[PDB]
This record gives sequence, structure tokens and C-alpha cells, in this order.
Amino acid sequence: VFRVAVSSMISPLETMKGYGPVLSYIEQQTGRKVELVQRRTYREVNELIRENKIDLAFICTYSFVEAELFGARPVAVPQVEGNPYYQAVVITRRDSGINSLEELRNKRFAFTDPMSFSGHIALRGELVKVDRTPETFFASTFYTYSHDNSLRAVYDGIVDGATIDSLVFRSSNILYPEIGAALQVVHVSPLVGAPPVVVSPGLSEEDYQLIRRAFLNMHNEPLGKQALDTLFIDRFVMVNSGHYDYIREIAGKI
Repeated sequence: VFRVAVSSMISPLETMKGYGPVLSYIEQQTGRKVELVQRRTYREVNELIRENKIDLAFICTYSFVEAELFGARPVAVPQVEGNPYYQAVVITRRDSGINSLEELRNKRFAFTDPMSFSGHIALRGELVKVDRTPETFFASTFYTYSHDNSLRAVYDGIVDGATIDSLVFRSSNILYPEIGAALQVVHVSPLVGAPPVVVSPGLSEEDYQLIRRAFLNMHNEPLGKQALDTLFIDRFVMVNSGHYDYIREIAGKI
């Protein structure tokens, strides 16, 4: 059995963003039955990696900075439009009159996960530049544990702004154009490496190279092309650990 972790509340069987085809692709290329190990939080997935209780994990860029240090091996990173990188985007409603990050002072704000770069840490980094924290900058904050629920909260006026994954913003705009069309990007983070795929510290060199071959060749296999459509990405390319140095920089400055 091949244990694959995700930090996501999206079902693999979801009509719109169901990533079941990714699991089917891994089954075909490994010859192993895939077991999905789904958790709400990044912390839970990183603990499973630390304790060598899974084989393969889809983790966030901040999670990767920690996971690298307890021996998680990088497999691949998604590429969209030639770019294996992404950024945090700060989103408001176009009709809000809130047109910049400064205009979100004393407003209600949404984060995703305490360990999310694009959903939390990137914005903590922007506020260091004006010598503030979220707690002293915004009227209130909240963790949604969902980029899509953060988007829906901005759309509904529940919060005035949210920080989300540039790639989820892109995929949301394709699937749910009604949410996006009402929304504007008022601020963006610096560029960082895209969320990487890793294998556990314990997986064999044989199995690693097999999984690395499978991800880097996914765009060449018909079932792989189907899996890339469910993930809204062009292909997987090799990880460059240097592409997460901005996150290591912010981390050092809490």
C-alpha cells in the first residue's frame, strides 16, 4: 500500500476539483494500491512526514522549509505557464472601496492555515515592512483552512480581505468565474517556489526515483494529462530548494 497525504478538505471525488485521477496515475506508475491520508491542517501532514507514516505528500512551501530539515525528499513542483513559482495575492471585492493593503488597516481579514505561506506567512512578512503584526494591523483575523472558503468569505462580505494562493485564485476563476469577477488583487507577495511534492524520509532510493520519474513524466502519459487537468497545472518539474529562500528569510524574522 502507498500512503499519499494531502492537507485539503477537498474530496478526491469532488465534481469540480476532485484529484482522484492523480491517485489513479500514482497507482498505474507505482503498481501499488494508493491510500489517501487526508488532513485539515498542514501541521498534521508534517507530523506524518516527520514520523515516516506516509510515503508521498503534497505540502505547502512553508511546510516544505520545515519538512526538508527532517529529511523529506523533494519529488517535483507544479509548473503553470512556464513558471514553477507562485505568490500570495491579497483579494478584496471590487465594490468594497478597499483598493490596497494599507486600506485593510482595521478591517476583517481571512487567513487559511497558520503554516500556509500564501494563506498566512507571506502577509505576516508584508506587515514586518510597516512594523506591524496582523493582530495590531487588522480589526480581526480568522483561519478558514481553505483558499476557496477565504475567497467565498471576501465574496460574501464576511471579511474585507483575504490572502490566498495565486494558483487557487487562477483555478477558482476558471471553475467559479462569479466569485472571481467581483474580486480584485490589491497586493502580491514576492515570488516563491510552487507547493512541492515530497516523499517520506524512509522511502527507498529505488521507490524515490520511480515516483520522481512518474511526476516529471506525468505530462507525457494520458492518465497523467487527465491528473494535470484536475490540478489545473501544465506539468511537474524538478524542485529548486533555493526558490524557498524568501520563506526562510521571513521565518528567521517570525
